[PDB]
Amino acid sequence: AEKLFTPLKVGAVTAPNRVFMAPLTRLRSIEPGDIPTPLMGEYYRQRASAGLIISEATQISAQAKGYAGAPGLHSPEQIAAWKKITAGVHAEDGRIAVQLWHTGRISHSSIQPGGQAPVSASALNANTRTSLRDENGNAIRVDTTTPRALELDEIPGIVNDFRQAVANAREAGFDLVELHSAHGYLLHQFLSPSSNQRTDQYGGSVENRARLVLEVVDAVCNEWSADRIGIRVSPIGTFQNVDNGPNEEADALYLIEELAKRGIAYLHMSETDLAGGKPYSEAFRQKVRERFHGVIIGAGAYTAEKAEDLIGKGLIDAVAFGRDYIANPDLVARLQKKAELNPQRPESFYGGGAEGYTDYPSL
Ligand SMILES: Cc1cc2nc3c(=O)[nH]c(=O)nc-3n(C[C@H](O)[C@H](O)[C@H](O)COP(=O)(O)O)c2cc1C
Repeated sequence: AEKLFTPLKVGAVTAPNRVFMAPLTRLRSIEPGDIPTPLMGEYYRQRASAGLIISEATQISAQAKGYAGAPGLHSPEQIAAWKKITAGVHAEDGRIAVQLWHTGRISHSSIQPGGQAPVSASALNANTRTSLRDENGNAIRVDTTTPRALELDEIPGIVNDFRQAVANAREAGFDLVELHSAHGYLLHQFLSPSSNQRTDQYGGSVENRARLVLEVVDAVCNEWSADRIGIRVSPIGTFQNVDNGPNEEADALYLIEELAKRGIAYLHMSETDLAGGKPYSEAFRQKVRERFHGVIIGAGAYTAEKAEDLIGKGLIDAVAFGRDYIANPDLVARLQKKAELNPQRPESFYGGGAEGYTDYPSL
């Protein structure tokens, strides 16, 4: 097929194809310590023919943690383990970005430092569930704990934690960093009027709601380089953990314009929740494309045909596939050859071990 398999310059690195591996939480890290494993290194290595791998969401700090089994990038042991994973990808001539998150109110007190309430823009429960582990280490669901609103004087420490995690990612050998500003996590909790009822300079107006994410962007650009920074947004639609308010399109375009001023490597748009949503209109895609001067990655139930169509139209540059990458380590070769895909086994997307993780065969 015609443009999916051609190179693309993505900030400081060049992808040999446009078939990207979306960030995918798999909840297989070691506890205690939230440490990446050899098995996770093998999983990533198997996928290194991707144009770019974007890692599972990774904590910037202990406080960022909201899921048992999700890895961090804040401790020495975590840095050491990730260095190995990046070295494995590089040994197979791949490229890998770390997605960095703070889960905010999508968390539980039992996995917070001190066992205390998690933090958010406002003290409003997400009214959803997260994943913990039981006494045998198996993934279980638990209702989210009501959070504590961050005090104004705590906000600089959040920005610093993102900055430090990006410094640690560089040390760890990642090619790029993806800020997780999507899916109702901390940055999005500030962005959304649904989850942010603050009356300080971090709530109310769109400019106030985007203030935190833009401070984080600035801090990480300064720490490393703008051509090493990507951002994931999900600014249109209703996600499990939050909606985008009553002026979603205008607010999205405001944010995107701001992000472009920073000259960052990429804009990754998660277009719908797993549960579905209204498709992006081509008019809205044009409006995004004229505001952002870097690479645009599209995601959300894409097929190869839709990817080619929108790439051919000059509307996006690359596609991130999530579940097809879970099941097909050599998704690039399969798409290039129009080969059949392995069937997905959703029961093993979260937790467990090798089964449903490293046992999906290549051609
Ligand atoms: C098991 C699983 C875990 C995911 N984990 C994350 C994540 O860590 N970060 C994130 O931004 N999105 C995550 N997503 C969303 C995916 O990155 C992707 O946007 C989504 O699966 C839709 O694309 P698909 O139809 O190609 O699977 C996850 C999706 C699934 C199914």
